[PDB]
Amino acid sequence: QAEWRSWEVNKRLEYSLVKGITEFIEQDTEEARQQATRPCEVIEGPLMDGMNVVGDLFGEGKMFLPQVVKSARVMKQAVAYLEPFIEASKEQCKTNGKMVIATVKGDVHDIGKNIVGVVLQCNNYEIVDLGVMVPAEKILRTAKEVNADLIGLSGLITPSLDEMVNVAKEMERQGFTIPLLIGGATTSKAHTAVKIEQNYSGPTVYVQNASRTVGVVAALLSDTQRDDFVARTRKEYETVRIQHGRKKPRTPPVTLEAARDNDFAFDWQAYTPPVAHRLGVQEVEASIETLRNYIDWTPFFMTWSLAGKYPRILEDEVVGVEAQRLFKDANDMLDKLSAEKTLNPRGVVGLFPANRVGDDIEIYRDETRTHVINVSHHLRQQTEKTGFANYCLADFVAPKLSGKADYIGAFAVTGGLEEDALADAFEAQHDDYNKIMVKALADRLAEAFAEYLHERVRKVYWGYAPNENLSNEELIRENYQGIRPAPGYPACPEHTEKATIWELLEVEKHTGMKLTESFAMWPGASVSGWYFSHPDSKYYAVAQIQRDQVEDYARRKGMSVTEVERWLAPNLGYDAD
Ligand code: B12
Repeated sequence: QAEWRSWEVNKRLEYSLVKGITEFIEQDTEEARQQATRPCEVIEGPLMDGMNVVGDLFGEGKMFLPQVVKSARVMKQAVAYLEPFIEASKEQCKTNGKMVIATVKGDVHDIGKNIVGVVLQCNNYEIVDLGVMVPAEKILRTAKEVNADLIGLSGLITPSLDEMVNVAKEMERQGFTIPLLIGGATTSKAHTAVKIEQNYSGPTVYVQNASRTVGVVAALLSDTQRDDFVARTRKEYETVRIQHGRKKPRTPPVTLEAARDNDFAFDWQAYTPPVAHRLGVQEVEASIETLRNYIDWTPFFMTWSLAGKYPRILEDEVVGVEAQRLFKDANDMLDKLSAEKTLNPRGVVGLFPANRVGDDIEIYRDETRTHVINVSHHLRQQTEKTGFANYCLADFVAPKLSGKADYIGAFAVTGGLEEDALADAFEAQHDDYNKIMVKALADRLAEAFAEYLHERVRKVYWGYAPNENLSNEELIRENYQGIRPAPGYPACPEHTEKATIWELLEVEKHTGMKLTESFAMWPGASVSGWYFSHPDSKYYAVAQIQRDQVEDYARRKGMSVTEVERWLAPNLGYDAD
């Protein structure tokens, strides 16, 4: 008594894949198995026909990524049922190719890699996901032992670019021949071609998103396009290299001393910085009930590869129905996590007396301002400026010689320490929809905590806007006085300053969050940065700084110039090697 239950098993398998239905997967697979001679006949035939249809529908724009992920779920359950029969048998299963994929050493975030992997498993590629913070040695060893046809590397932050070049170079040094696949939030085609590709004599390919990867992989594993595609990419990377190659209409640079002379022009003697209602460090927690109202749903839809802005995405004529069901799944997950207390957002916040000296911010033990407990270092824009200041974030804090009492805040927050454990539980159950869901929700929780806690700080701990009453949308549009710049962003690009935040707040002690050696944070779903209250403070890109700033910055930090050049590679107005 159900139309599709009445079709031949092979059409049932397809319908159940396409529709993401799991209830009859074992029995339909058990039936298909009997229908065939070798167990693997089931995967190679109806199961991949299913994924054949799924792929064409996605191609046509009749399914989107959340549904493709739900199909992958029915597929991995069929296979999980079959594995006993396949193993306890002769044959062992024809695939379209095998990839080893990893998040690079020092890097923690894996949502994007997760999605690239899932998508490739739906095209009958075997994927060996080595997880995160993966050492180059681990990656090359695994690809040998397993005989991978490709290696793919994901990275979120700037230091991961270095790790990727380091992986390329080790591949050359061991004489690897297979394609190296490059993607992730920090990666770009320009950086692949100029810095990575020349280090390896196998093909190096930047790939923008999961969807494009499928065609790249196929072009690379085909005996009639491989060569055509490789040539073409190389010819592309050569072009990219000669294009950027002569440093395209660059603004003129300035001496560090001329930059500092054109600092933010302000009248400190007429101003009275708002006085922090509270000073010191406090650990904090916020329930999922509190934090859900502060969620910015747009990057979440964006992560599930549904374009559009929330609430309107829900009405969109194309993705609206799927945006609604994605959102309903997300809210049901939040309701369980929140009722059962299995993901517990947490952070630490602090406010300190402080004052600018030069391009840094001095931070004091108490309001006598006579013992300096730490220093926040910053960079100054070093291009030539017409009218405007060559900004530096320190500029927004009362110079010490003004005699004005100023303050600085820091925070580190996480959507919850359980994130990895919850994710493994779903990985263990072959459930990629919920694995990517909880990780993407944990991230919505970290950011919601960062908005919420910033608001608590404007209104209460620092307390210079206790009557602010801003809707979620006005929060997203940043209609409030003050900023919460986060190390890594172009406005404070030096990632190692997170050490300062970790020092000032004792983050790891108070909340359990850790810094990797690239200064990524663990858990993946974490945000830390600073608080400034000045009303003219903004997120001005630091951009392109010179040797003279690198050297002076090297001195302030007790680092060698080369260590600094490495941490600031994307901001150097000169070629360091
Ligand atoms: C949402 C977001 C986050 C989230 C989650 C990040 C994420 N993975 O998306 C959280 C809130 C967790 C995060 C935190 C921070 N982030 Co943030 N984040 C953003 C934001 C707004 C969007 C990221 C996004 O597009 N995700 C979409 C997912 C689906 O895509 P993806 O990860 O890019 O991968 C896709 C493709 O890259 C490709 N792909 C991915 N990997 C691979 C691998 C292979 C082999 C292939 C073929 C393809 C491929 O397929 C994937 C899906 O199709 C951007 C700004 C921006 N507009 O991009 C920054 C941004 C990436 N993050 C940034 C930084 C600095 C931070 C923080 C360090 C800030 C801080 N807190 O001090 C922290 C670090 C967190 C940590 N270390 O644990 C900077 C990083 C760049 C840099 N180093 O300067 C960015 C670029 C913002 C900026 N303006 O600079 N942020």
